[PDB]
Amino acid sequence: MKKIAILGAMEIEIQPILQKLEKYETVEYANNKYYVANYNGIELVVAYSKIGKVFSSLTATIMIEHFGVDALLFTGVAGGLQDLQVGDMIAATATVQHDVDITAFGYPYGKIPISEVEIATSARILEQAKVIAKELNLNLHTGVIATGDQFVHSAERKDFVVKEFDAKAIEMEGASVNLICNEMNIPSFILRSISDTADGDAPDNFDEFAKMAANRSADFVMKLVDRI
Amino acid sequence: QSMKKIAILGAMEIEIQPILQKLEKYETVEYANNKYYVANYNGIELVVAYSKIGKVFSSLTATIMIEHFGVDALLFTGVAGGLQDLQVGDMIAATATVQHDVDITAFGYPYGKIPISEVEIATSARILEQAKVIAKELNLNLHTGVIATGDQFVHSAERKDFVVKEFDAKAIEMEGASVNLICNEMNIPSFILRSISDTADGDAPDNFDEFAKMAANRSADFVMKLVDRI
Ligand SMILES: Nc1ncnc2[nH]cnc12
Ligand SMILES: Nc1ncnc2[nH]cnc12
Ligand code: NA
Ligand code: NA
Repeated sequence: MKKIAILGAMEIEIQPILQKLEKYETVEYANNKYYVANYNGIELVVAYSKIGKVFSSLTATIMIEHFGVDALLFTGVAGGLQDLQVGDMIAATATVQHDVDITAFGYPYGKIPISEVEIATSARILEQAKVIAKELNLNLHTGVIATGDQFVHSAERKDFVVKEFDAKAIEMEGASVNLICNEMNIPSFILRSISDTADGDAPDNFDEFAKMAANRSADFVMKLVDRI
Repeated sequence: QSMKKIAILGAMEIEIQPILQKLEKYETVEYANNKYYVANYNGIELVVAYSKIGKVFSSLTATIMIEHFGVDALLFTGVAGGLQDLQVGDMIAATATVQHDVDITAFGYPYGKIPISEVEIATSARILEQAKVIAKELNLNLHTGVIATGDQFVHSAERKDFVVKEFDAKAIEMEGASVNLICNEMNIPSFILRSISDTADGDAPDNFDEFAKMAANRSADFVMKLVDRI
């Protein structure tokens, strides 16, 4: 793993990464910018995808196919489900697409034919992240992260996702990014810090907490790069 | 490179079976957990695949066709639910696409809007005009209009009504807008063709089961007529 992608969805999710690097090259490609740097020995490729499943799919694919990365670390913010609250940070054990619905043909919610409802992340990277978290005296939650192309802000939708998928966080890119990595046989790590709890207060809470959460994730991802 | 390279993309095996049947002979390339079929046809190198259903798989497959296989243009062939005046058996090429299931309205954005992008993404005007000319030459009825995409198989009047009211879409499906957006981002001419298998209401599952292969065959036949006249 000499080339690693660091991916967020929004500019606020990668600004702290670039700030830490200080100097980097900028490559224009696929109607986006990709930032390249030699960071204490590994080549980092950094970008924000733009929001949602399609843009994050594109950007992850380009990082792997065009830039040739060996692994991909996703860093960003999410809504908390169940016991996940503002102040917490979670790495996915697996991802699901909560908005996939082909139940008309007798598939479960979340299931695309020829694929699976849950797609695992890298066990090896996840276990390293857990070791590092304990070293740093920080609590790293782990669990299923759910993804859809909606910003979720209702108890009704939250309860559906929890009941159907047993998810611990909700966001708009993790499952798409993780599935691209799965299909291309690239180790993935999906890290989210909690900005809101995906209920009726979520938009205001996001406005209050998203930058804090973005910085929390970016800080940990760079600690992981320092040791990976 | 001497030959244009064109991608022919469907979502399901049935959507590309008729394409492969017309080639008879092709190379099979395993990549990105899928199969890509490569053949020369009418002096053009065709790269043919089915993506698997939905926005993520179709985004991956289109990106791989462009980035890995180097295609110059992408023609999507498949089936869809008809909205408004569209009926089972009709064919429709998209003028533009929308993602009907995108919802960031919590922050004041319109339905379908991703920040930094646009609600409606155009397809290639040049390819669409060529298709309309060919349909006229062949005395075929080809509709055009906005096609809406989401990661749900739609089978309710309530959802149809929302999509029509919000987006003025004429068809609904699970890959067109994702494929078209990838093409837009990579500056690749796109053509999105759908034939109608159902009308996206409570009868849609049964109608799809009866008519999906018929519709797939119409779209594949027309896409190859288009390729014949490049
Ligand atoms: N409630 C929410 N829904 C979707 N994506 C999010 N990202 C942060 N909070 C979110
Ligand atoms: N009703 C429908 N919804 C989504 N995709 C389709 N493809 C064919 N019919 C469809
Ligand atoms: Na540095
Ligand atoms: Na907690």
